[PDB]
Amino acid sequence: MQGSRKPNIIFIMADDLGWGELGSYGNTFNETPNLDRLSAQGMRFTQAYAAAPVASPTRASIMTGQYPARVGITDFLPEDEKTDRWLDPTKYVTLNEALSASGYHTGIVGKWHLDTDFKLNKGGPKAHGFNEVIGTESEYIADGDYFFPYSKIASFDKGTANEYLTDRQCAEANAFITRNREKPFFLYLSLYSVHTRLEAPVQLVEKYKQKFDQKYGTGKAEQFFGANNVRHESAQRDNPWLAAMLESIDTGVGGIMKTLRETGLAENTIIVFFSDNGGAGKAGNNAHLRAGKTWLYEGGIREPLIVSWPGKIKGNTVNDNPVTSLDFYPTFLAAAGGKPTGGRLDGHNLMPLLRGGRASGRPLFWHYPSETGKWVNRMSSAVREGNYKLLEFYNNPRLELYDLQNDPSESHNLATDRPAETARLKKLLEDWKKEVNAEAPHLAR
Amino acid sequence: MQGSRKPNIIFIMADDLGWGELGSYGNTFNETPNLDRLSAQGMRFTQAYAAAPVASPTRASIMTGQYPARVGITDFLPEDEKTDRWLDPTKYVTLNEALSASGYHTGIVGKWHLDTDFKLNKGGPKAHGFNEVIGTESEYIADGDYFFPYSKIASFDKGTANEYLTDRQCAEANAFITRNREKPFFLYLSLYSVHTRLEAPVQLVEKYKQKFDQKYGTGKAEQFFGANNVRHESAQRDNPWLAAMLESIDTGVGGIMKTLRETGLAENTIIVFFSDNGGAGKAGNNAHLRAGKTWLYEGGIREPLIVSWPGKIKGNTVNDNPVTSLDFYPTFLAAAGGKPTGGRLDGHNLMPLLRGGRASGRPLFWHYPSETGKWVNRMSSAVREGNYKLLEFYNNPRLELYDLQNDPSESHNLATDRPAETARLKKLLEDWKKEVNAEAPHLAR
Ligand SMILES: [Ca+2]
Ligand SMILES: [Ca+2]
Ligand SMILES: [Cl-]
Ligand SMILES: [Cl-]
Ligand code: NA
Ligand code: NA
Ligand code: NA
Ligand code: NA
Ligand code: NA
Ligand code: NA
Repeated sequence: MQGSRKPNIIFIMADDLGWGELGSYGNTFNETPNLDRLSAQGMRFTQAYAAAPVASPTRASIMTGQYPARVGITDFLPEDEKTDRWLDPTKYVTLNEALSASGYHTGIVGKWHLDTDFKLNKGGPKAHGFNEVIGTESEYIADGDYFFPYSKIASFDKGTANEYLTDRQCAEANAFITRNREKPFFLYLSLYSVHTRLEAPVQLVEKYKQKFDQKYGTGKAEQFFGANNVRHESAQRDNPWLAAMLESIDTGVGGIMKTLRETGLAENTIIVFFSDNGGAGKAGNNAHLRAGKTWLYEGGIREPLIVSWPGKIKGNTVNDNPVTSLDFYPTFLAAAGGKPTGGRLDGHNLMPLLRGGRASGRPLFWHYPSETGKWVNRMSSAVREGNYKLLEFYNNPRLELYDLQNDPSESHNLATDRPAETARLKKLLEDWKKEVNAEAPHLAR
Repeated sequence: MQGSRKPNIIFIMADDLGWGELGSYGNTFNETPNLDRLSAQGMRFTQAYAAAPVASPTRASIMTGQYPARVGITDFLPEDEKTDRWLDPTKYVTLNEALSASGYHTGIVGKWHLDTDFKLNKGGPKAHGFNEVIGTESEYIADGDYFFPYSKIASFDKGTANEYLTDRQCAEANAFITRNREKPFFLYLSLYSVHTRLEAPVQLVEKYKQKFDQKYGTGKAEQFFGANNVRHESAQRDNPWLAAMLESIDTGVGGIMKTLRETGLAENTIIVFFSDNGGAGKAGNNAHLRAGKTWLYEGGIREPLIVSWPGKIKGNTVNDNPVTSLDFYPTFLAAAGGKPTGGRLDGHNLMPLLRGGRASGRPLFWHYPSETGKWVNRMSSAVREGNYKLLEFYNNPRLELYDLQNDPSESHNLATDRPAETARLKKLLEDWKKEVNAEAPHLAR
């Protein structure tokens, strides 16, 4: 039946995918032709942030629209016996429920990581009200399992011989789109890829190993990524396993884009591609950015962000205004014609910015006390306002100030040379840490 | 040269050895004939405690004579990047320095676990003043390496093909005894065994596998401890790998006892055998005691304790008075004719008790906030006074009270039925936690 309907929202999030990985973000080794077509059909953000530098807190920021420091989940949820933390459906109106109240059918395909108690699982996605819960984790994901039968995903009881998980999750996405084509839907495609341990179909791995040898020389893939390298990790850039994993994601994104075109949903569907945190050490490519996952340096929090809404968002646009994972909740509620129902939202609606509007500066905040990883040298808090970023570190206590426009690699600390700017941002950070009751870092006495 | 000399002190400590493992503690599967001879030549303690339920804090209690909660090391030291904690030689007069000031030459053979920074290692045993430092760890021990070349022990640069670590450490003990026979010595024999991952010489493993099949039936060692069981762990009691590991320790203890007899040092040497914490889950045997390593239940803190001093300590005695790892510092200083030099000691000299004296009751305390393991259900504090033990748990907050004489397995909580005793011990525990500035547990908000 033809007639206007609220737009579908498809939120595709990769796990641990670095800012330097996509073709449109400058990578020449990986191949991401479908995501580069999505970029050509939409708006590419160069200064998009996860609200945390590890998995669970960024997922919490997306589902609650609140600072991870305010939620009290600032680090990943470990196995059940190592935490008492979980996201409680009675404490938050989650993004899926806000969209349900605005007329949407909701689904999650994949990773939740907001509850690691599987005995009761009172904070799993079904408990949060998702209408469809497809291949979510049934035990602690840990280093993962990417081939059927999926040891961490009991609910995928059926599958083909040696099926690859990214391919399964993308097929489930297309099927969800087809089953729900007559009504507004929200689909959270929460990929397990590219989380370690790296694993990809053999023929994709051999493709990128041959490409690596063409780039670096004969026998070099075997030299750096042979039998003896069990995790397929190294300090070497261009990771054939990551490239293979990313090709599977990219092909799956192409299948979703094709499904939208075939079902005649492409004109009335918003497609977002994002990542939950920065590239992982020894696996991921954060380009010139400093460090990666576990750090509040730019490499750990800067993420790929493509938003497409054909005919509403100008294609092949590049937006450098800073945005974060907190902004999806209000943006999607605006697209859905909904309004907050008393719940606090810590981000901002980007629909006016996506439509070509102007961006007012606002401060952005992070807090990483590393409650789970215990990474004492990474424990830090940060504020960005305009081009300046201030980090406070707790072990070796000190402030670091970067001008990210002139120093995007955070190689030249300005805190001593710009003491007034340092103090101005320090005051914003101190005030914010009070507002959110920021958890103290786990250090000695 | 003949003439009286202060007694030698040999402190032999197994890693993660359970109360239920030794022959003299009732085990009929393992074979510990040399340690059972040591028991027949000395005093066996049935109610001996580690001051903590994991490695580093108990080692801190021994070297400083202070409560782990007062030191601020109540959980194991993880890898360097996960901690800022270490034992500082400028904060404590350690037991080796107190004995050096009383005329002893000192040595450590083996595990330290009081500093995991190997870049500088300002808290390693050499920095603490040990005269000889033999085969201590040069990197984070983690799941260990028991065959030469020892991946965690660079300083054992020389060794025989496939040498086993327990055999090396016991040979180094005998050689240390022989080299220093003319003067008083303190030897800290800090074994890496029986820490997981379990590993023992093949012919010892096959001996205990055949013994397991005789006990349990044909093919049962292969059934429970075959190729498919990589860590050699199970819920099954009688672990052939643990039995093999313990035979190597026992044979080594016999070699030390023989070396003392041959060098004519046996009459003037105090030999202690102890363990740093309770048996490990799926590996160790804590007999009827509750739980094990990581818990403040009796299985995690009750340890084997044999003390021999021929002609001073009556042989084949059994002492049921409670004693802890805090008591070694004052006991050894009394044996050495030394006196504390301003340093606080939290235990008590047992020399009068070892000589046949009477034991006054005193309260004993534990604090386990699990700063490193993050084991939320194990987080607890405890006080024992007389036969009563009170535990306070922080997750699922509650008090548990046990009468350990009538309920040594801690199977019948009395806290509701004996409210006045519960309150009396609760007050001692609250006062103690204040005295030592007990670290709060790592829980949610
Ligand atoms: Ca992640
Ligand atoms: Ca231990
Ligand atoms: Cl537990
Ligand atoms: Cl680090
Ligand atoms: Na839990
Ligand atoms: Na809710
Ligand atoms: Na599998
Ligand atoms: Na460290
Ligand atoms: Na000292
Ligand atoms: Na080795």
